[PDB]
Amino acid sequence: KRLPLKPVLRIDFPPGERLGHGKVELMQLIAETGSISAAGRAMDMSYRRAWLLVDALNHMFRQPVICSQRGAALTVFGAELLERYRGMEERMNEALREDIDWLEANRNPQ
Amino acid sequence: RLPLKPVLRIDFPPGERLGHGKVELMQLIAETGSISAAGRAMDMSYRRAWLLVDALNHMFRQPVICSQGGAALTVFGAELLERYRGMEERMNEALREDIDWLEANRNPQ
Repeated sequence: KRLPLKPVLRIDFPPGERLGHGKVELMQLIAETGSISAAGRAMDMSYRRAWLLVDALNHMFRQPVICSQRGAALTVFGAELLERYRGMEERMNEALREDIDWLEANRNPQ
Repeated sequence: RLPLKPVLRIDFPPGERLGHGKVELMQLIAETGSISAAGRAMDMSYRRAWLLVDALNHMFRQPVICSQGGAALTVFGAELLERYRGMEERMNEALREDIDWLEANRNPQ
């Protein structure tokens, strides 16, 4: 047995930016641990590199995505962004289902 | 001003992926007729380009690229590439309302 074929989504924010697995995982991990340093640790990166992803997220949109507290959290908007990316993933999977079947039939068994 | 754009990659567990690098490589083989010209276009060594070709020719039940120097897509390969373009369109259409919501919340800057 191996795992199924799986589409993965990223969205380009031209010119400089992206929203994909790395920023979504950070967001999910902030929702779960309440900590930027913990999320960075989980993802095997320095606090600097993690914090720069946070900083990117807080300048990509009209509202902040992550905020401090008494020490981090998703804002109302951040939670909305995360749910909408999850929905996009679901919608993409639905749309590509037949294409995946064709890839799967054509995939080398080994 | 530039538009948000969803991008597709497909995981081939374990360890493999079909995304922008391999698709760009297929598209370049089609346009140039050679692996080496395609590697140069992507700014990678021939060796790296040849390993992408080799990975593609082992992901599926038949080869994607064949020697034509020279190289071309096989009929299956040309269909794979057309299929990925179809998947991109299908994804763009399914995500259209979502991309709009992203555009509306985007930083004016």
